[PDB]
Amino acid sequence: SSPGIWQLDCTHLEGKVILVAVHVASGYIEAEVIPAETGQETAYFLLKLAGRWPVKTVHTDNGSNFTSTTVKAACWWAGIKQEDGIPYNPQSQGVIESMNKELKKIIGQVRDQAEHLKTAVQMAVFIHNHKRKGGGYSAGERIVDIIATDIQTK
Amino acid sequence: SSPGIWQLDCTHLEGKVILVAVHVASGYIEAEVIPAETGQETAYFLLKLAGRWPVKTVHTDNGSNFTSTTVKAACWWAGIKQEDGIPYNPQSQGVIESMNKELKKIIGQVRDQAEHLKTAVQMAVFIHNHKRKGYSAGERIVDIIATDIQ
Ligand SMILES: c1ccc(-c2nsc(N3CCCNCC3)n2)cc1
Ligand SMILES: c1ccc(-c2nsc(N3CCCNCC3)n2)cc1
Ligand SMILES: [Cl-]
Ligand SMILES: [Cl-]
Ligand SMILES: [Cl-]
Ligand SMILES: [Cl-]
Repeated sequence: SSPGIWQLDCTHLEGKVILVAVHVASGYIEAEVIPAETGQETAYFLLKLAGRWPVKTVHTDNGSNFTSTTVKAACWWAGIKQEDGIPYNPQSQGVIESMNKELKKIIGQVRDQAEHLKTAVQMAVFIHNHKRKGGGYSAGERIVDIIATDIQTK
Repeated sequence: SSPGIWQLDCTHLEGKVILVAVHVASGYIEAEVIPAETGQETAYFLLKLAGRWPVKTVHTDNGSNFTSTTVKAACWWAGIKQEDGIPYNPQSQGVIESMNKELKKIIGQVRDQAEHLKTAVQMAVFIHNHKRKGYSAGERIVDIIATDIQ
């Protein structure tokens, strides 16, 4: 849970594909609906994330994106260390499962509001990142605190 | 500028449209290529920005987006105060002009690398936010908002 470490997570809703990056130390996320989880989609998503936050390491969500030359090229371009996402600490899988369930619940709670899934996913990213836990600091507050504490030391 | 204030900027390249949000105090940006600058696209862009960073106020880039009920609805949903983008300080026009020129120069420098403009714009966002000016814009926005939290 160093300041630069993120995890990719791909979840499905009604067969549409939601790709999520979770900053491990804070639980802050960014997410997008994508047409299918291809190398090309994941690479582009990682390029966006790393221009916006200081992404040092990413634990990839599966072996296809770990292997993908397109994902490796974007990781090289953006100075990201690509790593596997094997849950050596088994509590990792349950934390990700619980986030996906939370995200899907919020999506459901905004269905009277968003015509397209992509809006509902961004409403969910907003409510996730601003939720005070359960501190009570939010994930958005913690990621900024963590990275700023890192700049002032290293 | 206060830690929550952002400015929208829309620039064109090839007749494709690039929409940029600039965090005024730091110069950090996020940007997207969009098919045309509609209320719906601007609104969606603001909803994404405000889920990622604490967006208190946005200076909108033109009167159409200031007026748009779709943009006002996103601003209401995301708790953003919508403001005009009138350069009461005329040096603002120039700072945004220069950033657009710098963004387009980076886009040009990555032509041998990105097949699609959308990739080039995100490589430009990356190089802009990491460039040491010596802190980078990315460092400054985190510093600014963290000072505000504490
Ligand atoms: C995503 C990323 C960062 C944030 C975020 N940073 S500071 C902050 N707060 C500032 C102090 C209380 N006022 C509003 C909350 N919130 C929120 C979502
Ligand atoms: C977008 C948003 C934030 C950043 C960002 N924050 S801290 C950081 N570091 C840059 C160099 C490595 N360690 C010193 C601090 N860089 C970069 C781009
Ligand atoms: Cl693929
Ligand atoms: Cl793509
Ligand atoms: Cl290949
Ligand atoms: Cl849209």
